[PDB]
Amino acid sequence: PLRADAARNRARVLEVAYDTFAAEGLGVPMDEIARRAGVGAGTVYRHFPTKQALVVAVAEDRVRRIVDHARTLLAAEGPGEALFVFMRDMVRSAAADYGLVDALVGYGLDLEVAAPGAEAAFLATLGELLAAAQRAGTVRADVDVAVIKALLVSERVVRVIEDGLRV
Repeated sequence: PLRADAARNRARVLEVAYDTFAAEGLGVPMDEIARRAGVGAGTVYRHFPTKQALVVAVAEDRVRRIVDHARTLLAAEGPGEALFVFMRDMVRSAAADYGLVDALVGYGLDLEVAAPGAEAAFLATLGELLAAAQRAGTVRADVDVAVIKALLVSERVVRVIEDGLRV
């Protein structure tokens, strides 16, 4: 119950910090991060004793969120279409995840150092969506996840890719 308050509180903070990292960066004080999350500063600090620790906790969370998104998509859209939705969603979310990398950069940190397993998780994720879609017969059999990985006016460029990906 107080467990669940904490769980709500830190998820609130992470999502606000994600948005703050995306748009403004590391210039925004923890206090204002605290304020936008509807929570006090010492609480942020109790989970996140420093700013880089917030940055790394946002990085892990976002990686986990991308992995959960893919599975929700497989459920919601089906094996046939989930890869296409996922790739479009990664595209849409590029500006945000830009601001997160930059933040991870300001601290001399990488994704695979802050969120260990990240590389592998993303790969295995793309891997399952591609296998599912090849199985469903919507995507060409002669493509591997390394090619999907590489593929990841803009909307026109994305449609050629999708159309060249279909069977």
